[PDB]
Amino acid sequence: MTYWICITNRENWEVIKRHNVWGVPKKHKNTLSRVKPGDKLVIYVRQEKDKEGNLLEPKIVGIYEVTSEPYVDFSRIFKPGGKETYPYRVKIKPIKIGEINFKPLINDLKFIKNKKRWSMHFFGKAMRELPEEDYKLIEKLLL
Repeated sequence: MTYWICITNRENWEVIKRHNVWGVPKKHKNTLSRVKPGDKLVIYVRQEKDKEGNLLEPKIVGIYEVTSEPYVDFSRIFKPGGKETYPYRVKIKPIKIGEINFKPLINDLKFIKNKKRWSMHFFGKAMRELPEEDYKLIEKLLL
């Protein structure tokens, strides 16, 4: 199987949790075409800020397992000035739900070569593969 880290935000994480669906835009459809049942997904929410202006640092909020083959569905379950529906999807099921800050893990993460400019490894990506080592590290801290 393959391990993945999916990049979303807090508003969408709620939808993901309620609908058991992971979706991506057309640009990233090729990456999704590689996803298979049994693959594991690490859910990551990017850095944001509440309505009061306070900074909400990035963090991992859960681990899911893929249960379906990739398919297309334009239903409007997600929330984006744009109207992205994230039509390319795979069904999923939760394995573990809990949050841990992401930054403290940067140094120990293999897939992150450039620690100073780690954003480089997330830039313009919906999801990316995770070496097994990285997954296990995250799985433990999330048990």
